[PDB]
Amino acid sequence: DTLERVTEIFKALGDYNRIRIMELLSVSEASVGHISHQLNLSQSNVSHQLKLLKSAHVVKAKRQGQSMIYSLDDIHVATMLKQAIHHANHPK
Amino acid sequence: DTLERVTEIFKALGDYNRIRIMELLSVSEASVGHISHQLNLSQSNVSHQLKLLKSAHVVKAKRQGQSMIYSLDDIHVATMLKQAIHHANHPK
Ligand SMILES: [Cl-]
Ligand SMILES: [Cl-]
Ligand SMILES: [Zn+2]
Ligand SMILES: [Zn+2]
Ligand SMILES: [Zn+2]
Ligand SMILES: [Zn+2]
Repeated sequence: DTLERVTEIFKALGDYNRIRIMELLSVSEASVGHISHQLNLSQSNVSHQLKLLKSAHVVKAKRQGQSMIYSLDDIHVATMLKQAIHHANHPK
Repeated sequence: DTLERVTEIFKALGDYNRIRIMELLSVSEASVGHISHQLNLSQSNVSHQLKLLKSAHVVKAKRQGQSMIYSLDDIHVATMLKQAIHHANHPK
């Protein structure tokens, strides 16, 4: 089950726009409106992707005022992404 | 391009058997024969998955005697996987 859950985590990340969303969130937590604005994605699209990411426990949301603010779920997720980005960058 | 490459990395990991292969390799570097034996996967299957993993630079291979020995590409990959496994395990 552990490895099946890990599989689900990686499957959730296997998408360019979701990676763009994750990366933006690694810079700062954000509302849907802000994510859409920053990434030139529609709010309906962003909401759909976040639902998917949230189901896979890679992003979380908290309520500020009456708005949901999204962030990477926790440090493990942040570390996974930062290490992956770095890995993609260095010479092979 | 960086984020497209990261996308390709995560897409490569989005599979249960490939995760099982990665996890085994995190324990110890291994030949195809050994991976197949340990995971109850066929050698032809294992070879196919490794080609895919290698193309995505998540595993590497070195020659010992006249056999190829596979390992996780490097520490970033190891860290990504270990942090993901841990994330999957802890309470949500
Ligand atoms: Cl869009
Ligand atoms: Cl098989
Ligand atoms: Zn922890
Ligand atoms: Zn690396
Ligand atoms: Zn490094
Ligand atoms: Zn975690």
